[PDB]
Amino acid sequence: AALTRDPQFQKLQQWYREHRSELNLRRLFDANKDRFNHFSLTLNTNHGHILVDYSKNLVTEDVMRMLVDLAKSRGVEAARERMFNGEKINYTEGRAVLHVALRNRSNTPILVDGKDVMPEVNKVLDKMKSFCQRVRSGDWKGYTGKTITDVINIGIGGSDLGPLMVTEALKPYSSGGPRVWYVSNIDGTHIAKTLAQLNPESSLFIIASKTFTTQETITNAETAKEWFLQAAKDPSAVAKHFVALSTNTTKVKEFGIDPQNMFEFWDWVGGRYSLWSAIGLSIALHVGFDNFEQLLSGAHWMDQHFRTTPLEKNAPVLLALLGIWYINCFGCETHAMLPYDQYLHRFAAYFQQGDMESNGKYITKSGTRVDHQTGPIVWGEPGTNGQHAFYQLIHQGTKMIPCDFLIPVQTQHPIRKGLHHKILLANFLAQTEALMRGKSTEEARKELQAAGKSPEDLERLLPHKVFEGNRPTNSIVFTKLTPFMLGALVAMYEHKIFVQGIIWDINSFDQWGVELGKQLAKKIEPELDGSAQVTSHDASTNGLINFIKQQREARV
Amino acid sequence: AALTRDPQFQKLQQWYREHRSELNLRRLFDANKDRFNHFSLTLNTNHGHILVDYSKNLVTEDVMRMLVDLAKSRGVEAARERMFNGEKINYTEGRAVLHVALRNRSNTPILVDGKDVMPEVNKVLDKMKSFCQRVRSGDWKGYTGKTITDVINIGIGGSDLGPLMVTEALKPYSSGGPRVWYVSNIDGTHIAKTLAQLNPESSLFIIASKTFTTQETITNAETAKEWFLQAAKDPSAVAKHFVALSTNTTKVKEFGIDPQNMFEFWDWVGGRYSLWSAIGLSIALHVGFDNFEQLLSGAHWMDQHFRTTPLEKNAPVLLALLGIWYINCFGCETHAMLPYDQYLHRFAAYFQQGDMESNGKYITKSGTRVDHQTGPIVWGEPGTNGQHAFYQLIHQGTKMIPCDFLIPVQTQHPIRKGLHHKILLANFLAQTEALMRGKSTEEARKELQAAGKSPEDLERLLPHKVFEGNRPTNSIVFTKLTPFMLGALVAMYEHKIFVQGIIWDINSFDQWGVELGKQLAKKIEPELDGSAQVTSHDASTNGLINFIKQQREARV
Ligand SMILES: NCCNC(=O)[C@@H](O)[C@H](O)[C@H](O)COP(=O)(O)O
Ligand SMILES: O=C(O)[C@@H](O)[C@H](O)[C@H](O)COP(=O)(O)O
Repeated sequence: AALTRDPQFQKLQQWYREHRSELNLRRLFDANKDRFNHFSLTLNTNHGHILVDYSKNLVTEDVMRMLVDLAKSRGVEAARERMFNGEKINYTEGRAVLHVALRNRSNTPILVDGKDVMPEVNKVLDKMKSFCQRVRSGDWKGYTGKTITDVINIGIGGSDLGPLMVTEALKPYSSGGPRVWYVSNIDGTHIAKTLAQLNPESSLFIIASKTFTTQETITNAETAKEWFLQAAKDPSAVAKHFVALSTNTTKVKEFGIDPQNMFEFWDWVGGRYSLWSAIGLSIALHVGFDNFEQLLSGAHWMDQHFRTTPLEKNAPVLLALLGIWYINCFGCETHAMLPYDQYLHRFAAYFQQGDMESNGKYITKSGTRVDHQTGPIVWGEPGTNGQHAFYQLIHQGTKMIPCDFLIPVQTQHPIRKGLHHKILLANFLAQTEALMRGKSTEEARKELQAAGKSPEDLERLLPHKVFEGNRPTNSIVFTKLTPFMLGALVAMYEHKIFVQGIIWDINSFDQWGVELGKQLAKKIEPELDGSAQVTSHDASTNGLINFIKQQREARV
Repeated sequence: AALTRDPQFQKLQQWYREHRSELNLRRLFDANKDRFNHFSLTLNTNHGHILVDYSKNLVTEDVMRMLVDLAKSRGVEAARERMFNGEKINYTEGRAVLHVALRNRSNTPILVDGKDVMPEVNKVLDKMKSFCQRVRSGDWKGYTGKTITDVINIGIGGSDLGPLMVTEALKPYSSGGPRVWYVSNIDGTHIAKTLAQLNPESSLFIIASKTFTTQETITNAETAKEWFLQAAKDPSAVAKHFVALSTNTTKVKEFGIDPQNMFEFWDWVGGRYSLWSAIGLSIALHVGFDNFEQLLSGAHWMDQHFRTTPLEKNAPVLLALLGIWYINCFGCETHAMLPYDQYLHRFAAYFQQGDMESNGKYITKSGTRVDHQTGPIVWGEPGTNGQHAFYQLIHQGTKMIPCDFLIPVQTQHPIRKGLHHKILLANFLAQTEALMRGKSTEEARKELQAAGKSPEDLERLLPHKVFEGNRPTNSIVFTKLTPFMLGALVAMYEHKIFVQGIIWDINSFDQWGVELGKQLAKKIEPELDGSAQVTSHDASTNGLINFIKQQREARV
């Protein structure tokens, strides 16, 4: 791989191997009095501030210098320009990568195959706006002439997780919008338990699918259509209760959806970057097109910040480089995203798709296998809940986990005169601090003595109450979680992923594993029907199928 | 540490270092025709079957022999007996570990301080049963004489995640039960968005807290009580709408809860093992006490299976030992739990608490630091959704992740004459297979040629569509996800965790980490009030607080 061959990478690996033991957070904070100032970024978006405090990380002045040097050496700025200019950086599929275009509020031209994509981008948005205004008011009526109370998105993966996470995150902005439902799994539970709660007279179905061929989405869409027509009995009513979000015009019309009920997007819109496109119609229906514009505007601000800011002060760039430092030097397999916000319960899950589906690769731009670590395993749950659970392994486990702590300063619900948010903020701060400093053998001994413990019981219990500390955190604090701020935060991580993949020399925009998954369950599918034994596969698969066939009619 | 010193452990490490390259799944399955039979367990509970297919793992006959040898050498059977007999195996806190007692349907005596715990266990269950029957029918009325339509659990961690996961998993058994709500986070969003949907005339609040001191739970409980009394105006009505689940009798009465509205449990009931106790009152209210009995009965079956089965055929034992093999030899930081069931969406999250809060340790039984890896990072999301996302890093990443695939044979919703479940089953099977076999350079070349690709475009795209394979899976197939089967499945993993912690010589039942978290916020809490700058902490913490104080009075 090209990365292991790089001179700045080898310089960074050499420093790490020599000065690893001298990287102590408690020792560094009382050495450099202005460490916070030297290792933090204040971003003013004019719609809220973002503090990216990376001072609780295992870096000095020299380490950040070398990491910035690697970004230049791997050609991050050049690669960035190729993306924003509309060049075909998704080489494996022969596609541009333009999620940035979907939110380009400046309307500055972006050229794909000598043609500006912007007029078509803005046209779909206009169609979205009109549709939303029509549905949300009551202008768009059902087959019985009833106003839409329920919006149902049928889609999986990128055609699901984006709008799900965003509608959950921006829930208090959904006043006077219809309820949103998200059917994704093939599991009949998902579609069945949903339809049992809906009335077909006042329900709108959205068939979110880029290809419009995906088994899960199409099957779920056909079931809903069958469920709807069982009560309506009129094929003409489908044009009132069904809309599609796709690139494939032929497949949409073939399904039975009116060609004027289709909201287009393009192949340079990857699934895990599609919420910004027509895929976000469910978001725009829930919180309104105004808030959806604000969402795109926030992302736009972050795109502009990423493109114009020097690398040493660039937010997604610095976050990405801290990642490289822990993955390719410290050996960290994981990266934890811990939002101190209940609206952001699906945030960690969204970037579990976003990051892992992008940087979960092993083949370079040339075609050679990598001889270094690529993308991490991304996971997390909102605070404070995690403190009472997995934080135990973070504080006292045997594995290093770099964490991203995130929190709005202002809460959507300032109940009890701000008492709940005050505790939430206090906990946010205290936890990052505790991970940094810890509790020594002497500090634990003094605490046990004041409470009341005998020298025989105290000494046995002593090492168990000791916290080694020296665990790295990023503290990302923002003014308020508004549509705009969420847009900026999502886009920040989008480019964080992008920068990492460029350094690793991998394609962050192909998905050959998920492409494989869409073909696999066609070989096994016919072999499940009947009661006859299967031997066409390996010993494991065969045995599994025969067990399934056996247990199929068993009374329990 | 005692583990690294063990002779069987060193024998296993030596085999791994010599015969790592000879462990190829494709090579093994066409060598041993009956590999499935040699590496799988069929368990008949008489309330459904469980197939634990561990044949897709990187083990031979010799490896399983050595792993069983390590279990004996570390004294797993002896330690097991100490737990079930009521001995104080939670040495650090001086407590027994008896979640197994809470579900002991045989009623065989278990002695703690020379006294049988069973009569007190069964007494709380009787009180639970009566209360449930009273509430679910309509016998227990509100302050306005209205029947309870809404049940709200206020608790965090172990006082939350168990009942949440179980009520979500057993949702189709909740017919004629009240709706269940789960408030956990201190974040005022959680409590506020809930109360906005409830009517205080028909709402029952459950204050789930072992200690009854926890800041999150108590604050959330006080807010709900204040919200209730704002509409009721009578302190006597609190005895009609508020109940407590605790060990502390004094704290419950102090809060204002009637002493006859308390459902007791004990200190040998750890939070992450408390769903079985009075903590599961929300479960019993939702699906009924009969189904809650079935849940405990299923766990009981699994406890009995764990206690009586020889180690080489024991389910939690084998699953635990495969974990040790990947963590302490292969170096795997993570373990993925992937249920192919939409009712089990919180299953992976529950064991993220269960496993990580138990085995996230670094100090032995003696007090010495470990010189080996302990518990993994546990994560996952339900199938098939994951296939379109993070499975990319599982199939083509640079990190080894052992996966547990789980699926019921029978579905709660067999819609479209079983079409949805057929696809779900097909996908379950095809994915575990693909991870095992993969796709070679020649297999990928032949597929691209049949579709239609030029020799110049085909060769550039070829290495990117190649799957190395040789990725381990466990396929756990069960007849149906019923209250009983869920109980067995949860208990299976409970003991899996237990066996692992015994081999590592750590205390799987202490939680210094979470106990630290409950004290940390006290120092920062008063320093947040006002607009004055803070300098009492380190540079990072100080800067963070001053940013918060600044953005407090911004308007967006
Ligand atoms: N087995 C321990 C599991 N993990 C925990 O102890 C915490 O999550 C515990 O459940 C919560 O902190 C709740 O505390 P309380 O129940 O009010 O005393
Ligand atoms: O990340 C992805 O690309 C996947 O999650 C896809 O979004 C998913 O396969 C949906 O299918 P499509 O959008 O192609 O209809």
